[PDB]
Amino acid sequence: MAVPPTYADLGKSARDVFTKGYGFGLIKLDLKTKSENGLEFTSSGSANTETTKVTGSLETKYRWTEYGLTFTEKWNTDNTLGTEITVEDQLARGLKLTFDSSFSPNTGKKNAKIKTGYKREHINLGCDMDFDIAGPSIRGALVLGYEGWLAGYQMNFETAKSRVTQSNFAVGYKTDEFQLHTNVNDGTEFGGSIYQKVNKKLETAVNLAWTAGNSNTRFGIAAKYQIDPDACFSAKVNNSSLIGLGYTQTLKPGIKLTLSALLDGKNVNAGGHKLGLGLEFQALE
Ligand SMILES: NC(=O)C1=CN([C@@H]2O[C@H](COP(=O)(O)OP(=O)(O)OC[C@H]3O[C@@H](n4cnc5c(N)ncnc54)[C@H](O)[C@@H]3O)[C@@H](O)[C@H]2O)C=CC1
Repeated sequence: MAVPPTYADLGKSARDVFTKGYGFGLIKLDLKTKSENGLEFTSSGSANTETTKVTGSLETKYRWTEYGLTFTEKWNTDNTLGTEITVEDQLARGLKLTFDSSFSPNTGKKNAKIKTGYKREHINLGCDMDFDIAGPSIRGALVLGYEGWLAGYQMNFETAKSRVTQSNFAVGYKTDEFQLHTNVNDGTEFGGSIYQKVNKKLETAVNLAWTAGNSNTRFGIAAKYQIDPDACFSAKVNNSSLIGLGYTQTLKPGIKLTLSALLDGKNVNAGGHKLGLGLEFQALE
């Protein structure tokens, strides 16, 4: 109702299609369920059939009061276990406090991190600080919002030293029927994305990145085509003459099936084709 998502509108649609599902021939699974009772069940994990590579994770979240109290816990059965709590200032509207803590199984290593930021209807900025044992690091992320213009800046300051450890920048541009999302990884990595939707049922997306220092440029094109039902067919391609295809269609009333396939014409004929399966969605009534 107040202070809409600006950081998420930096390039979610672009990165969503740009991040080609890693087709390792395995099966992914993800189900999220939230209710107005403070109880939130979040399950995320993957399983490899071709090879013995299956790992599942369980995350417990809580949702109390619309925009009041939120808790996020991430515990892995095989991986590391950790939890986090988020509280929204009642009197100090806009003040958001999130405290997370990581813990290793049968290790004793405990990591504490505190995140404090403020969200304004005009702009949303937040500062996070991760406390480590070998060297604590700070992660700051500030997003600016403008009528039609969007901006986002996120970088981490190197506590162990007197300088920044990592710098990330991203620009968001919203237009009538045009959407442009740019993003650069530090002063050494710079890239951009351009999404154009056609009048008809044809969506177009573009994403490319360039590594400063060398003349190596990488670009990719991905489009989406809706058939009619709950099944949509998407296509993608890499500058390396790579043929990509992703089919997203819902199966059951709560879970969606996502298919991905990558064919590298570089040796796809004298080699093989890549396939990736993964189901993601939310469990509701
Ligand atoms: N159209 C395409 O994208 C195609 C891709 N491919 C293959 O995909 C492979 C690359 O897969 P990736 O490693 O995933 O490229 P990738 O590693 O660049 O995917 C991650 C990218 O997401 C960006 N990003 C933006 N916001 C993010 C966020 N909030 N969280 C995480 N990441 C965020 C990161 O800057 C990063 O560049 C290429 O080798 C190419 O052969 C294949 C065919 C076409």
